[PDB]
Amino acid sequence: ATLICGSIAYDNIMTFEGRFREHILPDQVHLINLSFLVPTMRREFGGCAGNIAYALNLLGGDARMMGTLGAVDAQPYLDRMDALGLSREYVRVLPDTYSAQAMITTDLDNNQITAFHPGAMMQSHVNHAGEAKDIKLAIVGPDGFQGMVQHTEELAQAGVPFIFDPGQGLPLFDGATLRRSIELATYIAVNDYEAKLVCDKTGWSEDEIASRVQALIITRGEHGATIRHRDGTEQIPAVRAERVIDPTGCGDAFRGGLLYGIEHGFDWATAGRLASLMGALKIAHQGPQTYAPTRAEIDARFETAFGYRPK
Amino acid sequence: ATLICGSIAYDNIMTFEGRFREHILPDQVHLINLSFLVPTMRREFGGCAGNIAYALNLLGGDARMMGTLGAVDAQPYLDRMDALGLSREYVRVLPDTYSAQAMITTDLDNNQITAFHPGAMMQSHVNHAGEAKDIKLAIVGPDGFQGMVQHTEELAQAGVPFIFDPGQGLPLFDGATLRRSIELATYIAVNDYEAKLVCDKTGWSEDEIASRVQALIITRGEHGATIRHRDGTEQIPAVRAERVIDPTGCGDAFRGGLLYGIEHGFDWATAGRLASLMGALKIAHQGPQTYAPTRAEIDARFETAFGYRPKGSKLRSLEH
Ligand SMILES: Nc1ncnc2c1ncn2[C@@H]1O[C@H](COP(=O)(O)OP(=O)(O)O)[C@@H](O)[C@H]1O
Ligand SMILES: Nc1ncnc2c1ncn2[C@@H]1O[C@H](COP(=O)(O)OP(=O)(O)O)[C@@H](O)[C@H]1O
Ligand SMILES: NC(=O)c1ncn([C@@H]2O[C@H](CO)[C@@H](O)[C@H]2O)c1O
Ligand SMILES: NC(=O)c1ncn([C@@H]2O[C@H](CO)[C@@H](O)[C@H]2O)c1O
Ligand code: NA
Ligand code: NA
Repeated sequence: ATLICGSIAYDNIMTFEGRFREHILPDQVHLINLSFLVPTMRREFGGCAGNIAYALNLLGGDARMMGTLGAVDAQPYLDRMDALGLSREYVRVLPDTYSAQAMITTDLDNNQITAFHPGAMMQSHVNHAGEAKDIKLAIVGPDGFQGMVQHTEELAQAGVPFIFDPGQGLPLFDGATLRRSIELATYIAVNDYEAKLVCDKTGWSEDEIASRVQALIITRGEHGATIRHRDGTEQIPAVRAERVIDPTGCGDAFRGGLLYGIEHGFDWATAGRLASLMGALKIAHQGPQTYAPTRAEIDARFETAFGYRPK
Repeated sequence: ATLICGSIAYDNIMTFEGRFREHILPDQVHLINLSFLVPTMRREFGGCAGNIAYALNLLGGDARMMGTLGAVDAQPYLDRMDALGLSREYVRVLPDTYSAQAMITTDLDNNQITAFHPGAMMQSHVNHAGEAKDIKLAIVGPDGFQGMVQHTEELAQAGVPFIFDPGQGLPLFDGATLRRSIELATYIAVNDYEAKLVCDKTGWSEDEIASRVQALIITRGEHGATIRHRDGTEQIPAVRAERVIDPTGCGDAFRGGLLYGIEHGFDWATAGRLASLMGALKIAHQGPQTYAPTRAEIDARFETAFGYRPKGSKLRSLEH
């Protein structure tokens, strides 16, 4: 199975149908004022572990989410996991606690400015990755700080290959803790903005990071992604989206495709392309888990986009 | 009585403790990513009409809010208006509807990115400003677009002097409706970002806008403001804030002080300084309306900041 460690959250996403870049005026005192009209609030199922597991499950992989929810309002998510066939083995529900909630203000370029209400996520460390069983691959995504570090240490001690995915949790790390996490990790995945923040906080160049992992995966929105190794790089093209509606969750859809490819022994070019396709499927729908292709549809779309079938 | 036309809303304010300028990376495909901790969601009383009226009410003015609320969740705001002595005369409540809700992300530089769910605000044009009685002064601020345009037409035709504050409503305007609104307006009040957008959309220079109103007022955050009128330009200083907690609503607090000064025949220098003071008292507290200086405290702080007592002139004051 693949262990997916990270936040499990309800999202309130406000997507500007536009680009904040077109609205910044650095020569004025105020850089940006923008008010945009949105529809009625829809609470979405989200969280990085929710999102990555949803994607891996769409592909037919065996996704085991490890994260904490709050008993006050966990039930709709637990019912959804059961409906989707997502194991709740490592989903811990904490009495008298609220689930994490994200208020995400964003645009069509995935410039997410998020106000996060952590709730139960603050106690995510009560789950220990070292207590999970029969795990062949893992990811450690944004979560409570203690939990992220503890998951990294326990997976490394067991020798389980894992992607370190610090994402929104990057502020929680200092240089020394970030360096150690990258030394421990088998792979690191970040978007291009976060990759710059990781280089600044560690002091390492991208080449130096690539000397300390099997792969440094940097996603670049509409421009695709790069997969960097100590001895070469794969450029992964984007798939043209059917429509660009909401990029929130694109990286997590991408990580679920990547995880499936690594588990199934795809080469990096092919694992990266599957990941890219999942990101393009996601962006065509509002909310991180609204896209719902069947496995047959994903296979067809991969052939259409890339001119071959994986293996 | 001063008619305050604009949104009436509940605000959810998410304060980034920093400056967006320090986190923009234009060379990346993602310009900015932030994720910051916030406490439990708490709705604050907001909307431009609520904020401006609250400021005018703190000064002892007679503020008449004109706007729409939704019955499902209007009651806390109605009860608050009653507690404060704000007339509900022109506050219309729509059945089976939610009130406007703003989800506002701020930084410390007073940058705002707001997702706005209009709710009852979509029907703001059901109130007609030209029908309000014995109004001596008005402001038209951000609101449902049809309401904003309608209020401007009606106030101009009734001959009521009014400030035009397109504010966050600017995206809804085109050049033609924006130029028309400015032609009709007695004064325009904007922050500098908005002032740039007005010049861009109208095709007018600040000079050209200034020629079509009695005063063009441009606020510049902690740098203060300018008031351009017939005879000159007032450079209005900021008042040093006791602390900076939340800039949301600083321009509205400023507009309340400006409206009080215009009503009472303050000179522009003095009306501007009162407005500037209200902006500073507001930023020291979370929410657009939680600052609650007594009227004596306002006068004492004006004296400390500026060295004189803020007074007006009956001859220059407004009558209905
Ligand atoms: N506009 C887009 N068109 C097509 N695919 C996209 C687009 N935006 C993102 N994707 C796919 O999703 C991946 C992850 O998106 P990105 O925005 O980099 O991630 P994150 O969500 O972590 O910021 C991209 O590498 C790309 O494959
Ligand atoms: N940091 C500050 N310190 C002191 N006064 C401030 C500060 N920020 C704003 N103000 C006062 O509030 C007024 C309006 O703020 P501004 O940010 O221009 O408006 P808006 O809220 O409309 O964007 C300023 O002209 C100033 O008088
Ligand atoms: N941990 C954090 O600070 C954080 N901020 C946003 N998120 C989640 O990030 C996902 C988007 O990639 C959303 O579903 C959110 O719930 C987070 O986990
Ligand atoms: N009309 C709009 O698009 C809009 N956007 C924000 N606001 C209000 O603007 C006030 C701050 O000036 C807040 O209290 C918000 O309710 C608005 O009225
Ligand atoms: Na490593
Ligand atoms: Na005019």
